[PDB]
Amino acid sequence: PKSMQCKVILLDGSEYTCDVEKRSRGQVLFDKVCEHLNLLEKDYFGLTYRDAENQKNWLDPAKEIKKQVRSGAWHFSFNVKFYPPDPAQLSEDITRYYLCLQLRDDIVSGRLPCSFVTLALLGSYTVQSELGDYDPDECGSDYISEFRFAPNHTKELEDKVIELHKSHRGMTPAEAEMHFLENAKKLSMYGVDLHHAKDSEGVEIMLGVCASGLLIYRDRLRINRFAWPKVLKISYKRNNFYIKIRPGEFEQFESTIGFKLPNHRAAKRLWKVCVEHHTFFRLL
Ligand SMILES: CC(=O)N[C@H]1CNc2ccccc2C1
Repeated sequence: PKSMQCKVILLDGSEYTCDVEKRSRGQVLFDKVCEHLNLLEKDYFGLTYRDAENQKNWLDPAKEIKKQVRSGAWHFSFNVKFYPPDPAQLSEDITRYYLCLQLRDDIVSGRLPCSFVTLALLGSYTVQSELGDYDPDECGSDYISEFRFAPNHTKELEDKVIELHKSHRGMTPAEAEMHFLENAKKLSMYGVDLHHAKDSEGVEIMLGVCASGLLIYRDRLRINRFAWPKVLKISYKRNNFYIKIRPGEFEQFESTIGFKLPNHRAAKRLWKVCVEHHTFFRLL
């Protein structure tokens, strides 16, 4: 029985290596990673892999690994797939912990934009969770944390992290992680998967996929939002992605909004992430 070596980048930046039978479905490798992580609330998470153009793709747990990675290396990342709108509802602290690690990467990467004060407040909870109570002995007036807090670090941000860290004395890691999530969950780009697209007139937009629905970012004055209930049907054809928007009460016909994606694969990817969010958040 021939087995392939899999390498998984974990959310703490460490590598997990295992073997699966070469005809294995994605669920087989995912179950192994989740057992390694002691993760029970697995529904929020998945494995990603990068293709030739270094684009992210979700490993479909129902399909053969080999038919997805195809010509590529069996190299994956462990990631949050469905960001819970209310992380307090999750049953386990260890679930909230992995969600925190994902969000820390969302912030440092700049996928999740954040004000100065929110960067410092999130960083202060991470430090409280990881080092415990503030200790002056470690930090002088010139202190810079090993922790990455932001896409661009400044001495002013490092100082503000410490000032807020002083206020969290006696906070346990679980408690600091819950405060982290209560702040992060309110950010306008929390849990938003962004896709480059063009509208029916060729104007560059972004489409955002999240728990609540689909967002169309046209300009800073113009953001269209379609709550999942308002979306009757999703489709792709060639490089195009279409959504069928319910008629208002007393209207005869649904409206259709079409978008141009860069290529056929980018249209299919957007379609599948929309279908998965629609199913998940319809049941949650
Ligand atoms: C205050 C607000 O606009 N809340 C939700 C409502 N609806 C909605 C629909 C699609 C994507 C995101 C959202 C955010």
